[PDB]
Parts: sequence; structure tokens; C-alpha cells
Amino acid sequence: SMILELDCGNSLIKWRVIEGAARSVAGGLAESDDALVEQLTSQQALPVRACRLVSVRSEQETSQLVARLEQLFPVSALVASSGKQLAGVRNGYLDYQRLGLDRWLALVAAHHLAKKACLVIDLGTAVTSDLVAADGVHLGGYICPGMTLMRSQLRTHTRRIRYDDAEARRALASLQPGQATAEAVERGCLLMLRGFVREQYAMACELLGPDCEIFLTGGDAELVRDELAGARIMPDLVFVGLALACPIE
Amino acid sequence: SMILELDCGNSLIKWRVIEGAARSVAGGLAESDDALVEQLTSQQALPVRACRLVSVRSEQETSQLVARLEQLFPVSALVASSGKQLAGVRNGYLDYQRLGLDRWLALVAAHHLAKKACLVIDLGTAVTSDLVAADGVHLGGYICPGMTLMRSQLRTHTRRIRYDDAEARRALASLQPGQATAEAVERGCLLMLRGFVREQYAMACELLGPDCEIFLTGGDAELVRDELAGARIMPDLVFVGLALACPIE
Ligand SMILES: CC(C)(CO)[C@@H](O)C(=O)NCCC(=O)O
Ligand SMILES: CC(C)(CO)[C@@H](O)C(=O)NCCC(=O)O
Repeated sequence: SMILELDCGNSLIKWRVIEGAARSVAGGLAESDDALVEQLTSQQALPVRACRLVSVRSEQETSQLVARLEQLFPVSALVASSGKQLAGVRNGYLDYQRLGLDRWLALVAAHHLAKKACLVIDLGTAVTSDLVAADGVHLGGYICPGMTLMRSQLRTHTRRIRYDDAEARRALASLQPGQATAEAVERGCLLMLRGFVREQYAMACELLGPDCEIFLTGGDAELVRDELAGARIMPDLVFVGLALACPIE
Repeated sequence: SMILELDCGNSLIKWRVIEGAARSVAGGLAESDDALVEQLTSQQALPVRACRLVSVRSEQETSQLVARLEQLFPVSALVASSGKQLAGVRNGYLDYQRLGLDRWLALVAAHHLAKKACLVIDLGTAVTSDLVAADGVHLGGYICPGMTLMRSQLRTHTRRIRYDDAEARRALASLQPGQATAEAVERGCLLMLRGFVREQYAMACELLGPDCEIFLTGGDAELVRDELAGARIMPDLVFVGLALACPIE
């Protein structure tokens, strides 16, 4: 029997099916629930018998998804929930229930793996960064927009900024001053992202020491990884935390 | 005989009335044409006999605004336009007509004043940065969201991000890790802004030399000026450029 795992975001839903402890045998990114069902439909031949997920969407939307999943596979989905502590890590928010569960599971997984102080940055649709002391105490974190959100707002929600995906991709071949809109926007936003990452490293050095472990996750982690040569890039970091939050078998 | 000057952005319209060559005697920030007309007719009437403006809004929106102004004041409004060259400065965009006029006028004004290599950063609704070589050749630039745009896109991204201005203002009293949503977002976004500024300073040092002049403008220049002690903060930089683009009397 295999396990279906999901990371439900506001814009995207990341899923994977694992064999054994954590061997992924299938997965993908869905921009919509219908797209998800379609994706899970083509891989409906896999012997899925368990399910766990983390979500930052409304409780109602998460329930609709859970019910939807329990209709595609013979499972009783486990859903991660807020907590003051998990796996030796203490939630650092004044109101523990306010901390995004995606941030929570990622930072818990990070400390669980490092057993040292660490900086955890998720470069996704939105960007999040959290710091955890060596003793497992979450210091708190930050939230800011990611490339996807910045591009969308400037490209459609402003009046004179227009360019397609092809020129958007070619624009990141250099970070020098742009001589066309796509270049100015893509490079500007990436420099903003890279600058934020450096600010985070500086903050981590001051509060955690220059010996802290650095964890990067999210689809845009590759865009900033050269900035921190020793950083651990872990695409499935949140799923590691999901396993700790929702143990199975 | 005074001059009414305006800078029409995508979210706000900044205006000022000047006496003589450039002495500002009145001004404000309007969120709409109506709010502008309100601001222009609420204070004691001034002898406005000329008007010039720069706009990055659509031509129809601009013509619409001009119609209002020409009815409110006995003037024939001058509207800035794209150019390959102005006041000894050469446009660096491959298609000169695609460069935002606000960016163009600000960078031209900067070089006009310095007659040296310049880094020009506007920290406003949106953030723009342009570099100009000592010989007046615009190298190109960048575009990113400003504090208001970052907050806005995050607000639109998730209903989980909602808080008062009071809470928002209190949150910026420190850049340490946030322990509440307001702190995480405001501090995260500010660190992204501050990080972008440092990336810009590094790019300028590399391409223009360590001795380049730095100009900061925009309402949020206050949030980052501590990073560049020797920077020249000029709130009305774009208007210096407007005077060059649209000379009067
Ligand atoms: C910020 C997001 C949307 C990023 O996925 C998520 O972590 C979230 O909904 N957080 C709740 C607000 C907070 O973490 O302060
Ligand atoms: C980036 C803005 C919106 C800032 O006001 C403006 O400069 C603009 O509409 N520029 C056009 C696109 C460009 O400058 O590449």
C-alpha cells in the first residue's frame, strides 16, 4: 500500500505518491482542483491506501478537497493542524494558530533534520522565511511575495507593463540593467528576491550564529541557490514535516 | 503666474504648484481624478497660468485628465513624451517608446544635476531603478513592486493576511523575526525592499564605479536611506525632469 501526500496552497496544489517510507513514484503540480483530479486520475492505477495533507486554504475548501480525494482513492485522509510544539520544536507565534501550516511543517522538518539552529526559506508563489534556535525554539519569521505574484501583479494589474512567457524566460539570462520591459521586471524582481535572501542570511548570522544550517525549498530555490553555496535545497521539505505531523503505519 | 505640475502614476497622482523656476508652494497626492480636483479646489486659489505633466496612464485617461485641468485653469497643458535624448541624456531602451516616462524624466534629471554616473531609485507605489553612465548614456533599469504593491498582492493572494494600519506601523519598529502575521509581512516586505537597494548599490559599484552618485526619490525613500548615507534624497526629482521635457515661458 502506498501513501498520497498533498501540499495545498492558494494558487497551487503539489502532490506525490510514496512507496515505503518516502520513495516518490509519481507527483505533480495542479493549478486547479479539476487539474488535480485529472492528474490523480491518470495515476489511479497505483495502490494508494493512505493519505495525508497540509493546507493553507480555507477550512471549507480543504474539506471539499479531502472529500474529493476520499472518492478517488480508498483512504481516510489525515490533515495537519496547528500546534504549540511538534517533534521537539516550539511554535514561535504569539498565537500559534495563526502561523501558516506550510511554514510550520517546513521549519519543524528542518530542525528535526539538522538538530541545530537553522534558517528556512521557501521560494514559492509567496516567499516565507523562518528561523529556529538550536534548542528547537522557533524565533518567528517573514512573509513576502514570490516571483509568480510579483510578475502577475505588474504584468496584468498595471497599465503599460506587457510581455509574454518566452521573453520572460530569456530575460533572466543576465541581471544587468534591463533595456526592455521584460528585462527590467524579471531582473528587478529576481534581484529583489536575491537581496531578500541575503538579508535573511545576515539576520540568521546575527541571531543564530554563522554556523546555522540553511534550508531552501520551493520552485524558485534554484534561482537563488548560488547565493548560499552550502545551503540544503530540499524540494519536498514540507512533506518531511507532514510525515512528522501525520504519522502513518 | 505660477505653474501646476503633475506626475500621474498607476495608483496615485502627485501634484505641486511652483512659483518662479522651481519653488514649490502647494501640492499633494491624490488617489483619483476626483480626489485631485478636490485637492486643487479646497485650498486658497493660486494664480495658475501654465501646466505641464508626465503620465504613465493610458493616453485616453491622460487626455481625460487634461480636459478637466484645462477647464479648471486657464491653461493649455503640456504633456511629456518619449524621446531618444533629453538634456544630454540618451535613452537606453531598445525601443525608446517603451520606457516609462516617469523613469525617463527622473533619470534624465539625475544626470542633468550630477553630470556624473548615477544610480536612480524611486521607492514608491512601484519601485524603479535606473543607471546612467558618466557620459549620459542610460544603461537600462529595473522594475519591482513597492511596499503598497507587495501588501496588495499578498492581501489578494490569501484572506489570511489582513490587519490594521496601526498594527502595520507598529510592526516596522523592528526587523527581527515576526511572531504575528502583521510583523512577518511588513518586516518581510521591508527586508525585500532594503535587500533590493543593496543589490542596486552593488550593481552600480560594478558598472559605474564606487564613486557614482546615488539619487533616491519616492515616498518610501525614508525606509532605506540609512543604507546609503551619502545618497541624495530628492522628493521632486521627476519634476526636475518634467521642466526639462516641457519648458515653459
Ligand atoms: C503566507 C502563506 C500564504 C504562504 O503560503 C501561508 O504561510 C499562510 O497562509 N500563513 C498564515 C499567516 C502567517 O503565517 O502569519
Ligand atoms: C513601471 C511603472 C509602472 C512605474 O510607474 C512605469 O515606469 C511604466 O508603466 N513603465 C513602462 C514599462 C517600462 O518602463 O519598461
